[PDB]
Amino acid sequence: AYTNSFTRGVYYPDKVFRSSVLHSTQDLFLPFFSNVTWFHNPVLPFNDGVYFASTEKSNIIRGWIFGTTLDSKTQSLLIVNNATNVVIKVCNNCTFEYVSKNLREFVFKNYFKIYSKHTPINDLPQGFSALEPLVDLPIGINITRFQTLLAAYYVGYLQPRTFLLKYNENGTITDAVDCALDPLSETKCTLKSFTVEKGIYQTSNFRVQPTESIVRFPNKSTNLVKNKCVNFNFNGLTGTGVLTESNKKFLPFQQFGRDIADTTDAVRDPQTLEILDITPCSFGGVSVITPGTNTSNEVAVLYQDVNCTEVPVAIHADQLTPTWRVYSTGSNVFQTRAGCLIGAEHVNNSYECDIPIGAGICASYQTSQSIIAYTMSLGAENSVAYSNNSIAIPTNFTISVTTEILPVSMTKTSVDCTMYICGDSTECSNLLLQYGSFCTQLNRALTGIAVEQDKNTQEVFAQVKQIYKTPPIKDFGGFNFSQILPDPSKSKRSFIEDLLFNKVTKFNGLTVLPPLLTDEMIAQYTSALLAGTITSGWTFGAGAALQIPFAMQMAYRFNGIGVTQNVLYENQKLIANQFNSAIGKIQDSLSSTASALGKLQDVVNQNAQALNTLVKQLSSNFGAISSVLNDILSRLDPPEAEVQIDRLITGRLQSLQTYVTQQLIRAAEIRASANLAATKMSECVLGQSKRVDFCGKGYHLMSFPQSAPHGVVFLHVTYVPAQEKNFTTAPAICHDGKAHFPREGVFVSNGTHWFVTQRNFYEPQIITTDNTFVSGNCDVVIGIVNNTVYD
Amino acid sequence: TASALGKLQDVVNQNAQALNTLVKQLSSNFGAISSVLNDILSRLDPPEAEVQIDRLITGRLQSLQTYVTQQLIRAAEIRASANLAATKMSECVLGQSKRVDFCGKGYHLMSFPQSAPHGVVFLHVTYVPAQEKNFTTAPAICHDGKAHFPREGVFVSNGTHWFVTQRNFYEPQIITTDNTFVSGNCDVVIGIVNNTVYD
Amino acid sequence: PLSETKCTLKSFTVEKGIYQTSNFRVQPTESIVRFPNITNLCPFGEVFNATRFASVYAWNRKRISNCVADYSVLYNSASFSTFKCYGVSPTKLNDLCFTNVYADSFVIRGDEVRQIAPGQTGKIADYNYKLPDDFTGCVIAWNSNNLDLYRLFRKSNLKPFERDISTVGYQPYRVVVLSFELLHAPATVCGPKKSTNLVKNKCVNFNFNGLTGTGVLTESNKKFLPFQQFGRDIADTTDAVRDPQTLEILDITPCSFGGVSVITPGTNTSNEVAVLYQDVNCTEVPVAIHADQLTPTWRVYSTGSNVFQTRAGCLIGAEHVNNSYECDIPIGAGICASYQTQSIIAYTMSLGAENSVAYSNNSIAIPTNFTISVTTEILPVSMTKTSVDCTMY
Amino acid sequence: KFNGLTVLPPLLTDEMIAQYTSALLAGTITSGWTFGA
Amino acid sequence: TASALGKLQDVVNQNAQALNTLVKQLSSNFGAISSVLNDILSRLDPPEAE
Ligand SMILES: *[C@@H]1O[C@H](CO)[C@@H](O)[C@H](O)[C@H]1NC(C)=O
Ligand SMILES: *[C@@H]1O[C@H](CO)[C@@H](O)[C@H](O)[C@H]1NC(C)=O
Ligand SMILES: *[C@@H]1O[C@H](CO)[C@@H](O)[C@H](O)[C@H]1NC(C)=O
Ligand SMILES: *[C@@H]1O[C@H](CO)[C@@H](O)[C@H](O)[C@H]1NC(C)=O
Ligand SMILES: *[C@@H]1O[C@H](CO)[C@@H](O)[C@H](O)[C@H]1NC(C)=O
Ligand SMILES: *[C@@H]1O[C@H](CO)[C@@H](O)[C@H](O)[C@H]1NC(C)=O
Ligand SMILES: *[C@@H]1O[C@H](CO)[C@@H](O)[C@H](O)[C@H]1NC(C)=O
Ligand SMILES: *[C@@H]1O[C@H](CO)[C@@H](O)[C@H](O)[C@H]1NC(C)=O
Ligand SMILES: *[C@@H]1O[C@H](CO)[C@@H](O)[C@H](O)[C@H]1NC(C)=O
Ligand SMILES: *[C@@H]1O[C@H](CO)[C@@H](O)[C@H](O)[C@H]1NC(C)=O
Ligand SMILES: *[C@@H]1O[C@H](CO)[C@@H](O)[C@H](O)[C@H]1NC(C)=O
Ligand SMILES: *[C@@H]1O[C@H](CO)[C@@H](O)[C@H](O)[C@H]1NC(C)=O
Ligand SMILES: *[C@@H]1O[C@H](CO)[C@@H](O)[C@H](O)[C@H]1NC(C)=O
Ligand SMILES: *[C@@H]1O[C@H](CO)[C@@H](O)[C@H](O)[C@H]1NC(C)=O
Ligand SMILES: *[C@@H]1O[C@H](CO)[C@@H](O)[C@H](O)[C@H]1NC(C)=O
Ligand SMILES: *[C@@H]1O[C@H](CO)[C@@H](O)[C@H](O)[C@H]1NC(C)=O
Ligand SMILES: *[C@@H]1O[C@H](CO)[C@@H](O)[C@H](O)[C@H]1NC(C)=O
Ligand SMILES: *[C@@H]1O[C@H](CO)[C@@H](O)[C@H](O)[C@H]1NC(C)=O
Ligand SMILES: *[C@@H]1O[C@H](CO)[C@@H](O)[C@H](O)[C@H]1NC(C)=O
Repeated sequence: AYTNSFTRGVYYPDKVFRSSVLHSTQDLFLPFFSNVTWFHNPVLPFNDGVYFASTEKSNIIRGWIFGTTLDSKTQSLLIVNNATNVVIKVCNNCTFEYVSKNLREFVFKNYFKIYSKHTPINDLPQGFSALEPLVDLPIGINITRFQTLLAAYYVGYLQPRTFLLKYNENGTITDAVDCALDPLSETKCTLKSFTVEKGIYQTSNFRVQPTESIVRFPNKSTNLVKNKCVNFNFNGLTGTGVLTESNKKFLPFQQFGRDIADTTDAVRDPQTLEILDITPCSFGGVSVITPGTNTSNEVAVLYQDVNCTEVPVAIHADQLTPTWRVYSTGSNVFQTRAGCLIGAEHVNNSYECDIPIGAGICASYQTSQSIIAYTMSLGAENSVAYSNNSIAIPTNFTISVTTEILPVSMTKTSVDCTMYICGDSTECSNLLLQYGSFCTQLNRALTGIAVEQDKNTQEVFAQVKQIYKTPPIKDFGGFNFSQILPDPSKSKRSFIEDLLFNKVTKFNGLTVLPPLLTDEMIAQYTSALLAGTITSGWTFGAGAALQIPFAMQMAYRFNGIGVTQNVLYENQKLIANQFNSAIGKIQDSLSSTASALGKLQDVVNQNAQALNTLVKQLSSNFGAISSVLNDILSRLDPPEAEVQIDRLITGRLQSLQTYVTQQLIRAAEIRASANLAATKMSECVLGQSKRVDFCGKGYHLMSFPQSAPHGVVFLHVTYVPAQEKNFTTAPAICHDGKAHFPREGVFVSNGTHWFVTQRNFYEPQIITTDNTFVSGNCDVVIGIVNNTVYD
Repeated sequence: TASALGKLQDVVNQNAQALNTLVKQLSSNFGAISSVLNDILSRLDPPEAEVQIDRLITGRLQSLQTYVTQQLIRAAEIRASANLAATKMSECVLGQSKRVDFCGKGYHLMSFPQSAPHGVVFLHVTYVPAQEKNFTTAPAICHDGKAHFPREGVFVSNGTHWFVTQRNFYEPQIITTDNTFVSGNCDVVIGIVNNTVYD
Repeated sequence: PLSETKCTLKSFTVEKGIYQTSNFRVQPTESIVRFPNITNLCPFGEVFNATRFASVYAWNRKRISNCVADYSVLYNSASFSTFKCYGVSPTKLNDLCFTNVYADSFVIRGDEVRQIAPGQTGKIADYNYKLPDDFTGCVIAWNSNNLDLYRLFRKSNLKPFERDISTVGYQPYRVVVLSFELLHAPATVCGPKKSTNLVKNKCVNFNFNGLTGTGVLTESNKKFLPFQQFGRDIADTTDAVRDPQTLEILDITPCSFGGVSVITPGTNTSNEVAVLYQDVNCTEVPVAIHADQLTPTWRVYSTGSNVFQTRAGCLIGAEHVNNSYECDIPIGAGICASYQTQSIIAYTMSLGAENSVAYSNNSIAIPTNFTISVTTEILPVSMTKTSVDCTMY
Repeated sequence: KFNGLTVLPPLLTDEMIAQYTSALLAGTITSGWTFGA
Repeated sequence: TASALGKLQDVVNQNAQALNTLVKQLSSNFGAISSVLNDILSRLDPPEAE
């Protein structure tokens, strides 16, 4: 009888307290969802370590016996528990002695370590319970078999498997992940987290192992094997690859062929005058494609650059868990240009890309729900009804507000060079003094980056000479502006600014310098810019601020984009309502989703990852006897302590140099982004921009700035036509033998009558010498149309 | 003012300091018994001179790599600055720019180039209003039940009379059909006022 | 501080600004050694003075724990021909504390004496007795010709620390190897080091079972399990330690440190400076700046009436001013410093003159005049074409 | 690919890039800047 | 003509040259007595092979 072990049998790997930390350890652990034999007397082998489970209340089981032969000729160990006493012996010829409804778990491993746990239960239960160490017997005995002294118990065997342990605030293990259970758990272990976001993650490395070794010597030699990755040995040079027939013709005195980069590609075998190619056997990456962890646990596996029929072989599929073997076969394979994709159903339909794979292939979690792989769709097919006498003219419009987010600055991290490399060590400092001024160079570069961050922030935000305030009367012609104007009733930031700020959320020589401008000052600058823009248009940026009603400012903007002011003057209420609705939609989207500020989240995550890597680089030996400078100094003499300290110094100096170089490149990127943001605030906010798609999609009317953690957000108010109608158009109108052309507009016809209308809004007008101008005769213009012109 | 050209002097100082650090890096032992190849070779046999020379080679190669990486980053920054300068020469100098604050504060009239050590200097001539006056304004004018809007400018009032003026300079004009156009009626415009339009 | 700034800048003239000159550090005040109170003398007599030693192919092994070893007698004894230690220095045995000791004793020939070392091969060093490449211990060899079997061969080379039993320079030399266990475990075999008292809330140099360090020891409320001896943080660094003599958990906080910046105007203007101690309270500034070991001029910038606590650190030597002006020398968190009536003043930077535009729905401001302004813009274009001959360099 | 070197294919194929450019050309020819606005 | 599209060809050449240099760097001894890992392992002892 076999029973599923669920996820039980996890003990404490070491005696080190940990709290609120995810720690990955490598030791002998019971595999998750394994099979344990159920005995309902028998002698069983020990292997590496034994997990014992008992479900009893009457305490039938009393002890254990361990050994090899269990009858003389060796030492056998024995444990017996009676009443409130426990006796352990290695018996005579005794060399050791020790005296010290219910589910009891025990773990025995070889020094003999015994971990124990006791729980109440009401059929192995489903749950988690860590095992605290209880017994450590200094025996040094070889055990390969054991038996139980007494009616039902479970026996399982431990294996060398890596686990990711989760510690709570009180130091008790709550959850764990078996890194070799399935691709999802491997992804969790690689990400060092229990939650995985949607996407593709490169987790593993796949390589074909050699199957046999062949040696060929000229007249101890073996027979050559073709079409198999083998460990060959021709003459004097060794290698691993696949030997196949080749059409190359070597010269009689030549034995090997080299590629352009000094790489051997063909070899002539010594026994026979034959040339064999050498191709490396398959290798590549193994990536896991998953949706959100809380969405589904289904995953797909992609093996880059491998034939899809050789995936099961050379991946040790037979040596992996049965859970992983699902992702090697199953008639659900798909050979793409990137590689063989297993676990995703191929769909002939095309949708928008969700998770890219390569060569136009995308995967998604769509309909039962399963992973589907398809070819990405470039968009909706369209065909413009083009003709030489038809024009489409809009009759309505929509006011749309879009959002753009740009990073501006970073966190000013300052790394104490000497404290990081040789912290609290005079000998280490003296040894480091021989390396010149690398340390001063690193400090200077970091200081330059820190100053550049403040320069970026000042350039982006400090663009207004004075501080402007909105009047107490907010009669702005129907426009609300209350969502973006500052709220003094509470850090006097606006509602949207608060949403943005809430959306995004010191030792070994590492420090963080505060920015020169505080969030309150940045909010003050943004409020001044908003007040100036609302009250004076672009006059505040051109010079002294000149007040103007907001309706007249919007009329200015429409005239600038090419629409007459009357459109605003008798569509004012509709335009104001559309603007208010757009602002409300922006607020709702910001309050709902959290991926809008991913541009700033990426910068924060990159900086945090770099800092964490720098911190973790201090635990490496770099070839030394230990990674602790104090331990090296207290253990070794100066003649050898110097060598160990030199190794550590070289490693840590290399780590610091790498960190500084990466920080410099990232700072260059952030400075470019800050320059772009400064230009956008100068052009979109302080004026009206005619550049296409610079200040959002559509005809840009205006823009509003907001401050976000280490960045600026632009709300781009634009004009977009909505409904269009067909009309018949003519390049010119012939009235009295002279061609007529419109001053500003197009000629259109509803079927019987001809009018002149503006480009971006349908407004027919009587053709008149005030609307048109005369130029030339009617015999030159192609497509002229006879009509009359009013006078 | 001596510190007017600090942008170019910063580049000069950075390059000079990098070169000075690279030169001073030759005085470091890097773990060897001495920083002089000639002294090492004259004092020691090839078996140990090899170790000393290897230490010196490693140190000096690391110094060169650091210097070259810093120089590459600085060169990329200078290339970005040169591209910006070329764009400014094309737009501000060879034409009139409508971009705000691209060619100086104010309404950019024109610009002049001058040379400087490893740099270019732009003298931006711009227009800036100086003195401003208050006026009463209306969105449109009612004359005969029809709304009149200015062709180019705004309506202003000195207290009793209504004129039409351009945006950036006060120049009152008689409100006529030459500078006003008719569109719509008087019942829809918000804030319309009553006046006369001369024919 | 001004002369220190000059020394760091390698110049006799210092431009106006704030410069990073030196570093802040609190020196330890007390030395703490805490060892278990074990009076059991470690029994090395049964290992060293034993009359009968087993053969080389059946080398005798003994395990030592729960004792206070004294290697000074063995080191000072002249009865040992050679005493070679590899992972630990001979003189640091008296100070270091181990967990377990393995004593392996046998008898070999003088030629094979040199073969008892890591990374060695031979008749005995490869087919009879092996040592790990990272062996940590000491080998003691001495002749016994005046005081008082080799294996031929086998199938292959036995793995280190494995014993298999199946089926002039010629004088006998007794060889005893003491291998120390350095695994992650509570220390058990210590040396004869006298323990001291325990002091808290002080920057001290502690020593818990050989775990050297420096920091401030404070009582913590961590829920340590009975088998847990110490704790680690997110960065895998020691955070709490259990007292070897008392079931008490002590939190370790490293002694205070930070940066020291000097804010000065031009030397042509004034010789007065201000000092900023980054990320530290103003209470610990004088006690750790070594003022009573520094020059009398350095004592001025350690205390005084002009002490300002800012978000960027503690500012000493600058007078706080309620008014706000344009920034002159930045400090952090909106704080700026300047040289004005003169002395160094610290204030909050001003963002500009306040203004309110007289907005209304029927009023417009129109210019009547204008001005023509010419402004200067400077952009770098190129650098110096420097080529360095790497081979000749 | 001999010593751990791999070349990942681009997500967008040459045919897809050509389709983008053809759509842009068709929109420009038959509509002007209205398709972009 | 032939030099019209040199901008893209320069990028291709730079990438190819960088890859070629990276692969070619595997033939250098870097101070060791041999550049072949298998030869070093089969010819030296672990104390020096390390
Ligand atoms: C492992 O256990 C499961 C569940 O009890 C069972 O279905 C399966 O047959 C077992 N495996 C073997 C090899 O018996
Ligand atoms: C324990 O003894 C068995 C029986 O010969 C043997 O096969 C095994 O290798 C031994 N294990 C150890 C660690 O000595
Ligand atoms: C942790 O300890 C605290 C004691 O303050 C207790 O309230 C809490 O329930 C404990 N949590 C767990 C998971 O044991
Ligand atoms: C080597 O010996 C084999 C024996 O069968 C023979 O076939 C082959 O031709 C020989 N090659 C040379 C080069 O002598
Ligand atoms: C996402 O997954 C985490 C992990 O359990 C869960 O706590 C969270 O509620 C999930 N999100 C949603 C919206 O359900
Ligand atoms: C992969 O293996 C199949 C085996 O049927 C073979 O036909 C094919 O040529 C191989 N290569 C590719 C790229 O499919
Ligand atoms: C999917 O499309 C391919 C064309 O490449 C076709 O051969 C196949 O029959 C289609 N499958 C289905 C289920 O329609
Ligand atoms: C334009 O659309 C709005 C709604 O978006 C609608 O209320 C209005 O009536 C439309 N105008 C015309 C002329 O159709
Ligand atoms: C603006 O919108 C708010 C709701 O967001 C509303 O309470 C208010 O009355 C509106 N008008 C003004 C002038 O604030
Ligand atoms: C204009 O006419 C074409 C063809 O008659 C038609 O496809 C198109 O939809 C029409 N436009 C509108 C706005 O209806
Ligand atoms: C448009 O083209 C058609 C031919 O397709 C031609 O008959 C007609 O005259 C043309 N009209 C104009 C206005 O060019
Ligand atoms: C316009 O009138 C307001 C109302 O007090 C005043 O504040 C402002 O200074 C006036 N404008 C000018 C240019 O004087
Ligand atoms: C301006 O607002 C006032 C309300 O205080 C109103 O009476 C007046 O008609 C408005 N004038 C214009 C031109 O909007
Ligand atoms: C006995 O052991 C002691 C160490 O305490 C040593 O000094 C002495 O030489 C030993 N006796 C002999 C005969 O070696
Ligand atoms: C000796 O150490 C024990 C802990 O092992 C402690 O309880 C006891 O108080 C100590 N006694 C003295 C005198 O130090
Ligand atoms: C200091 O400044 C004054 C002008 O205020 C100048 O005359 C003098 O030469 C300067 N000192 C030096 C050493 O240059
Ligand atoms: C000063 O000490 C207090 C507690 O006494 C604590 O906030 C922190 O350690 C220090 N504060 C600052 C701002 O450095
Ligand atoms: C002036 O400074 C003192 C000293 O901190 C402070 O208590 C007081 O509130 C300040 N006065 C004003 C008006 O800020
Ligand atoms: C305009 O300003 C200039 C000086 O810049 C002055 O000479 C001129 O009289 C002013 N004109 C008016 C109308 O105020």
